[PDB]
Amino acid sequence: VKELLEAGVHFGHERKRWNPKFARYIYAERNGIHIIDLQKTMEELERTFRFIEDLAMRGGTILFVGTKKQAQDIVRMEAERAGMPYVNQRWLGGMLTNFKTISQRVHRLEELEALFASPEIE
RNA sequence: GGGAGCCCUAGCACAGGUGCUGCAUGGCCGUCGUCAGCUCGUGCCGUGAGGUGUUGGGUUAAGUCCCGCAACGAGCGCAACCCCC
Ligand SMILES: [Mg+2]
Ligand SMILES: [Mg+2]
Ligand SMILES: [Mg+2]
Ligand SMILES: [Mg+2]
Ligand SMILES: [Mg+2]
Ligand SMILES: [Mg+2]
Ligand SMILES: [Mg+2]
Ligand SMILES: [Mg+2]
Ligand SMILES: [Mg+2]
Ligand SMILES: [Mg+2]
Ligand SMILES: [Mg+2]
Ligand SMILES: [Mg+2]
Repeated sequence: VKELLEAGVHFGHERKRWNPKFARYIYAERNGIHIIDLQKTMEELERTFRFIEDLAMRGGTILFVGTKKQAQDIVRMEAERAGMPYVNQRWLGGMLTNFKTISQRVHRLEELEALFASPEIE
């Protein structure tokens, strides 16, 4: 179910345009298309998934990030399917560092959301 | 015979100056220019002066608006609120 599901839809991405560092993950190079190791993937999915579960187990929230076309929706859906913020459009500069500022903008969204369905608008 | 203004002389303390300096000033005015510009708060960059935002594409009478974007917002301006036709 693992390697089988992943092997039939995962790995074999990029070509020459790699990154020295990302070498301990590379498996082979058949067809100028670097082939990442899946047996080492499950190894990280283990630790990764383990940390994710422990985070949500203690009531932890995760902010998914995915703008690249092929992922926009996948993120929006997979995100809501769990209930947690997520920016698939354009990652504004300061979303984290400038939270107070950026986040403060949210208040406006709520005000307008209620003001639009109010009377004053009449 | 004392006194209030008040009027006078004489003396005292003071008044007056369109006399100087706009190169000690306030206030008001002109001017670039009704040009569309000039900045700030936090964030990020740089050792620093500073930068970004406000560089770019299209659009407008316009930093007007739109689309982009490590920036997200805001202020003095633009516009609108005032008068005339
Ligand atoms: Mg003089
Ligand atoms: Mg003078
Ligand atoms: Mg002068
Ligand atoms: Mg003067
Ligand atoms: Mg004008
Ligand atoms: Mg330098
Ligand atoms: Mg610094
Ligand atoms: Mg600055
Ligand atoms: Mg700044
Ligand atoms: Mg600047
Ligand atoms: Mg403006
Ligand atoms: Mg901009």
